[PDB]
Amino acid sequence: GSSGSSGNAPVTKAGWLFKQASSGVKQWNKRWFVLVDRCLFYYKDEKEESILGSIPLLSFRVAAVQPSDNISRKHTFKAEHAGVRTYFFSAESPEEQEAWIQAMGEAARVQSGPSSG
Repeated sequence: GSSGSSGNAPVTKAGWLFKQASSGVKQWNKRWFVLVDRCLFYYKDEKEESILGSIPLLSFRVAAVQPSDNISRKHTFKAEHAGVRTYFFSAESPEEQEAWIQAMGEAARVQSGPSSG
């Protein structure tokens, strides 16, 4: 195994994802998301003009949503730190949802680490 530290890091994953209305009417709005190193950014569009908001992916819990989360959408997942905040994302396709849960999930999970079974 070998590592490599370089100035700017390449993109991990980028695609259109819907984020529950943080302060709306239980609605879903589309937004450009670009998974990064142990982090997840998003912009108004794929144009990547200016970063609107960022989401920390440290020790987070990313996985398929639950039936108790009042989520009436196929291929949807939730990401919460178990106290901080509970984010939600709906993938237009099933093949994507999974990909994400693992993409943004791994960056949040830590192998060979304590407090983990």
